[PDB]
Amino acid sequence: VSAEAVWDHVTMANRELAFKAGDVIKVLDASNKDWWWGQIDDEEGWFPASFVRLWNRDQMRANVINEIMSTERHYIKHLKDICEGYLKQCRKRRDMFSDEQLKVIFGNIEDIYRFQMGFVRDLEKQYNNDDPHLSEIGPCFLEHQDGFWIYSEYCNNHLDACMELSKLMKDSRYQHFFEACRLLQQMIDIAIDGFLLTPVQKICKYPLQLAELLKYTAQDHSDYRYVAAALAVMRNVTQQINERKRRLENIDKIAQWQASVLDWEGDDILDRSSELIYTGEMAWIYQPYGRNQQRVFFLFDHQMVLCKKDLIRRDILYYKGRIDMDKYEVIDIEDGRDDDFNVSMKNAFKLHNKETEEVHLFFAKKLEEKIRWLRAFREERKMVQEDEK
Repeated sequence: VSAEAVWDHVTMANRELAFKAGDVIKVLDASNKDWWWGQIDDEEGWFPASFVRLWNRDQMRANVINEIMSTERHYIKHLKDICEGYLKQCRKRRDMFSDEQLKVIFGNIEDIYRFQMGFVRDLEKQYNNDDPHLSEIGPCFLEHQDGFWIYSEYCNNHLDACMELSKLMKDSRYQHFFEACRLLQQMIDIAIDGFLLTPVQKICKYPLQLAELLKYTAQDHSDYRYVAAALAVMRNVTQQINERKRRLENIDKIAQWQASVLDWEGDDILDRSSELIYTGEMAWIYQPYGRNQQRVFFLFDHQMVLCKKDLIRRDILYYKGRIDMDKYEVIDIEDGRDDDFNVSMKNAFKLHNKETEEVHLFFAKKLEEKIRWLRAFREERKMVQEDEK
């Protein structure tokens, strides 16, 4: 099998296979229901199946017309179950839930339901029972394009429904209550906070489902230019929703990571920074004639902290310092022999202070890594430029 990262899966640990939206991983084994081992070209690990999208020709398109019609009848039953079992009971229970609590945890979820019935209704009209592969559906998306914007208001306040859901879950009253409703509407053994997560999950699923329908769709197909037309529109609304969601998450995994680093000296990282750019293992000389230390480098926007692995507990990292990139420039050294300094070089570059005569030498192993790095530095500057600007 082969899937595609829908979203980044940032991880404070090295174990978890980390990746960016688009990275394609190869699935080896899927013993678990919601946990499978992924293999990448150089990286390897286990990823969350919930954060990824699975992948003659007419038969392939027809299959496409069917899964889509099915994932939506599925997604709607979820909405029905959510409002019928969860929202309808909370309102009745004026004694456990205020109007404020209800708006916070649910929101316009009901509003999205109304939208979905009619969007489902129009699609079922377009489906071709005789020859499923002729289903002209591209348009159905194109006429309901202005409705999908209600989702953005649901993504903004989603994390506020989780905080109020985690606060109520602590009480045994709300536990049994939430466990009681889940059993009445006949839902799987997934909680409430996970169901409230399906809408924020489908709006994204839409773009991939469409791309897949465009590969097995031919150009003369009366639907072709429409299938291509619906893909684009959605995409914008999905980016506008993310960029918010990708950026917001990357702040918890940082402070989370900083409390893991031993003997941390200095101000917290989020005081000046708020985004990590690139990390790896490189050899570095603090000053000319100095001793070579093997350290693991972390390149943030505005700064770069360096640490020292525990020799036996490889996952253990000691804090050994940090470099301010605002004052430093990245001199790209050429192989051969260095001037005192006075060492020999292979895949090395340099960091020169802007006002001082301060200099630091770095040594990667592969050329792939000196490139990735020198590209990582070009990235942290455009970001501070893009940020400050």
